[PDB]
Amino acid sequence: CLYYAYSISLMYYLRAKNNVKITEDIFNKLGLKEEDRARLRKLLSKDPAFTRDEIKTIIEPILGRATRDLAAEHTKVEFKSSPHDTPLFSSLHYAVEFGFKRSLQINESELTLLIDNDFSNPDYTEAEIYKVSGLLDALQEYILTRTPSVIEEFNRQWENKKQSLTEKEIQVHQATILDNILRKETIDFLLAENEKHLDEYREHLRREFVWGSEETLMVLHRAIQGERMVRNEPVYDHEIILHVHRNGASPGSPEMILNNEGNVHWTSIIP
Amino acid sequence: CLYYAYSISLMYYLRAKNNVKITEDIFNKLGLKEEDRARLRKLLSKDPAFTRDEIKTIIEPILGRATRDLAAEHTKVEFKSSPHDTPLFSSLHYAVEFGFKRSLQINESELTLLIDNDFSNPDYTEAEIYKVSGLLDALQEYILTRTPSVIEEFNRQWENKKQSLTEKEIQVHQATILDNILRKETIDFLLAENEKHLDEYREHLRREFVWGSEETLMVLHRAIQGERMVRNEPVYDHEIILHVHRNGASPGSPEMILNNEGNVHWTSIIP
Ligand SMILES: [Pt+2]
Ligand SMILES: [Pt+2]
Ligand SMILES: [Pt+2]
Ligand SMILES: [Pt+2]
Ligand SMILES: [Pt+2]
Ligand SMILES: [Pt+2]
Ligand SMILES: [Pt+2]
Ligand SMILES: [Pt+2]
Ligand SMILES: [Pt+2]
Ligand SMILES: [Pt+2]
Repeated sequence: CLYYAYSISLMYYLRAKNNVKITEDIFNKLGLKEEDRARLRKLLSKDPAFTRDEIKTIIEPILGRATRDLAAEHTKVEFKSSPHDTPLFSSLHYAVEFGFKRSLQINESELTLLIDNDFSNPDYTEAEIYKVSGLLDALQEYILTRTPSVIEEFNRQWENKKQSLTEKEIQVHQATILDNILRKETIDFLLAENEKHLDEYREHLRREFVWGSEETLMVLHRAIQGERMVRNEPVYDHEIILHVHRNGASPGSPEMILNNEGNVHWTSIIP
Repeated sequence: CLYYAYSISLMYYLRAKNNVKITEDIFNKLGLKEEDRARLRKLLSKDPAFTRDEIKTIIEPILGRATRDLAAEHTKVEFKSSPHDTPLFSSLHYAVEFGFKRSLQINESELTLLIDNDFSNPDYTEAEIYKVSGLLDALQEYILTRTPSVIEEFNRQWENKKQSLTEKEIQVHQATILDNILRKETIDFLLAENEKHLDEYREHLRREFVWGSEETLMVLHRAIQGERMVRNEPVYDHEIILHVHRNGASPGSPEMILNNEGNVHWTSIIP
């Protein structure tokens, strides 16, 4: 139950700092309407311990939605900033590399023998991008109608590369060249049509059935702290030490604490 | 290079999970003094790899020695729990079965013709127990002077089980009776004098010239996870998915990775 627990824990940190500047700045990052910013600041006074009623009627409806949207949207911007580092890349790429292996051999090409991929690796099996509605079907379509050009592009690139000839150090190079090509297929698929599939993923993560992962938590908390990299250098807006606990275990002193119960139950814990 | 690589892999796993108690439990299994537990604790911070200086002045001296010791003592513990299952049994028994063929021939007994053993079988020729200092010498002595009693014991058991006359099924039954006797010889020789030769193997495994086998790897990892069978039921203390890569190849998601380069060089791999 991540965004709820994040929200609750974020309210304890605000009421604890008693600063309208940090409070207002973070309200801004969540883009909250001033009507809602009033309901929350009422809670920031009267310190003791938030009621079940303050949570169900004030914190959950306002900061639940807003933190999920901030996590969603900030997933997108991290991807655009440096896409090969993101989980979404390597998850989607693992699928693109598996579809192309199947479509390459269907197209009677020797390039299939360069992909070792069974689409069963547990690191990728449950990636949320695979549950985006219609996405994988559009991925199959994309892999089919793009495979002739891919083979073309591999042939082109291979012939430029020729120069010993180990007959196993020369399938190194087929593999690497093909991997770079497919890594570009992965990003292009997401960036097509002013980021149609990328926005499709954003909307999926704004859906309420989608469990926030520990992955999305870290995006959220970087968005909340406003962590950036800007020309002049990495700049922050707040430093908020966060600690995750796992099945009660514990790991500077932390200002926000969540307990992660085997990735099923999120609870926040007041420091 | 196994204990070093196991140790490195164990610190990546530790640092990654960030639980004081999982950490402290495993330090307990490794029986480390609080002095050394602290030098490691420093290393499990500022995770956002480890330097060669951290490895060779901190991780290797502390965990290298402790994991070897743990692997060794736990070799002994498994043997005592169920000795015929351990490879130490199967290797020592193959030697004992070969020495007894030689000694029974020397004592001009027809029993030597029931033993099928050239001592050449490669599965057993490289057995670490054979390299234990003095051990095979003590074994010959033991076999030479125990042989009259063994002939004695085979004759006794043979008389008792006589009940017919299949011949094709007479060498069978002599063979089996003798094999059981020799298997008891094998264990006795190790448990004699309060487990003197068994402890001599333990100390051999502790001497740092002894290359960690792949077999010893799995003992250590069962000890680290505190695997046991207890009467309430086989119960664990941790589950730590380990994976071995073999000459770079790959096999749920793994928390420790070692690469085993054809049993000459061990390296760990951050997941
Ligand atoms: Pt939630
Ligand atoms: Pt994390
Ligand atoms: Pt992170
Ligand atoms: Pt973090
Ligand atoms: Pt940067
Ligand atoms: Pt080693
Ligand atoms: Pt192994
Ligand atoms: Pt094993
Ligand atoms: Pt058992
Ligand atoms: Pt294993």
